[PDB]
Amino acid sequence: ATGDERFYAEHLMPTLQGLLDPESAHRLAVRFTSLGLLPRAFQDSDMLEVRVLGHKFRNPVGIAAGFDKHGEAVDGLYKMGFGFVEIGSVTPKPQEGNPRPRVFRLPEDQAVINRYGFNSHGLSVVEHRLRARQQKQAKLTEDGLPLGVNLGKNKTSVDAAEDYAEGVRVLGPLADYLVVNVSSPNTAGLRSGKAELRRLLTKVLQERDGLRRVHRPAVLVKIAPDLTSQDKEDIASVVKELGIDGLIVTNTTVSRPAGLQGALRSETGGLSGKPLRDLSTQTIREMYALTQGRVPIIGVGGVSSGQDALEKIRAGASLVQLYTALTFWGPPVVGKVKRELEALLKEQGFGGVTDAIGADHRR
Ligand SMILES: CCn1c(CO)nn(-c2cc(O[C@@H](C)C(F)(F)F)c(C(=O)Nc3c(F)cccc3Cl)cc2F)c1=O
Ligand SMILES: Cc1cc2nc3c(=O)[nH]c(=O)nc-3n(C[C@H](O)[C@H](O)[C@H](O)COP(=O)(O)O)c2cc1C
Ligand SMILES: O=C(O)c1cc(=O)[nH]c(=O)[nH]1
Repeated sequence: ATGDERFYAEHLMPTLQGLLDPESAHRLAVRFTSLGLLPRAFQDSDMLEVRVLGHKFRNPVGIAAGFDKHGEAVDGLYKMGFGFVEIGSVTPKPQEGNPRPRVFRLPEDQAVINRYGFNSHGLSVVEHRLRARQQKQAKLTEDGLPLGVNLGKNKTSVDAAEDYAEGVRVLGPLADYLVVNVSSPNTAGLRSGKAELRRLLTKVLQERDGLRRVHRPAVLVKIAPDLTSQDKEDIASVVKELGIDGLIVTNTTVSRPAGLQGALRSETGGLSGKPLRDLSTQTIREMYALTQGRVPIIGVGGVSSGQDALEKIRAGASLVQLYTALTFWGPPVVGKVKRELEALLKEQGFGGVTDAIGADHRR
C-alpha cells in the first residue's frame, strides 16, 4: 500500500466526510476532479489491457454511472487512472430529481443509499459539453480510454422508448457505448413483460443502427441485482435474439441484506458498496451462463480491491466499474485496485485479464 492510499483512507476521507453533507461531498468531488486537482495516479501494464465492445481498454477498471451524471469531469476521471469513463444517467429534458436529502452514508457497512431520482442537466447540455472535447475523446479512445454514456428517462415521460431513442440520437454519436438503464430503483415504473423489453430494445437498436458508422456506439443493458430468475432468463433471451452488445451487472439494490448496521439503513433508495458486492457477482455469474459467455459483461457493485475485481472477472465480467469505494478511499483506490488485480492475476497463473474472464465457469 502507498503512502497516499493509507492517508486518504485512514485520515483525509473520514475527516472530510465528517465535515460535509453527502451530496456536498459529491459535488465538491466533481469540481475537484473536473479541475484535475488530484493525487498522482501506477503505470498500466500490458496484463491489464482488454479488447471488447469494439475497443481497446488500457485497464479494466471504470468509473460507474452516477458520479459524473452530467459529463463534467471526464478528463479528470481518466487522470485518476480509470481505463474507461461512463457518464450519466442523462435524461432527455433537464430535471431536478428528488428533494434533498437524497444521499445517505452507511460507514459501518461501507455502503451508501441514494435516491437522487435522475437529476440531470438533460441531453442538450450534455451534448454541447461532450462536443467541446469530441476530438480529444476520439484520441483518448484510440489510446485505449473509451467513453460510455448512460441514458435515462424523464419522470413525466409518457413513452419510455422514445426517451431512450432521443438519447441514442443525441448522445450516441459522441459515445463508444450507450447504456439503457432500465434498473434505477428511484424512478416509478422503470424496472418493469418480456415483449416490452424486446419492443424497447428493438427501437433503441434501430436508432443506433441509423447512425453513421464512425458515430455508431455499442448498446448495453444495465440490470438490477433484484431480478427474479424468470426476469434474468427473459433478459438473456432478448439480448441474444436482438444482438445487444453487452450487459452492465449491476445497478444498486432495493433489498436490505440482513446485517446492515448503519442508522440510515431503512432510508428509501438504492444500496451500493460492500453489502451489494456478492449479490452483484452472483448476478454476473448467472448472466454469463445464460448468455453462454458470448455477451460481454461490465461487472459492478461493491468493488474496492483487486480481489473484488478478480472475483467479478472470473465470474464472467470483461470489465469492472466502481463508485462507492471512491467515497471511502478517495482517488487512490483506482491505483490500489489495479495494482492488487495485477498481482492476483500473476499469483493465479493468468497471462492477463483476458485469460481470467469467466475462468470459474471452466473449473
Ligand atoms: C455518493 C456521494 N458521494 C459521497 C458521499 O456518500 N462522497 N463522494 C465522494 C467524495 C469525494 O471527496 C469529497 C469528500 C471531497 F471532494 F470533498 F473531498 C470524492 C473524491 O474523490 N474526492 C477527491 C477528489 F475528487 C479529488 C482530489 C481529492 C479528493 Cl479527496 C469522491 C466521491 F465519490 C460521493 O460521490
Ligand atoms: C449516488 C449514486 C448515483 C448513481 N447514479 C446512477 C445513474 O444515474 N445511473 C446508473 O445507471 N447507475 C447509477 N448508480 C449506480 C452505480 O452506477 C453502480 O451500478 C452501483 O452503485 C454499484 O456500484 P458501487 O457499489 O461500486 O457503487 C449510482 C450509484 C450511486 C451510489
Ligand atoms: O439517479 C438515481 O437516483 C439513481 C439511478 C440509478 O440508475 N441508480 C441509482 O442507484 N440511483
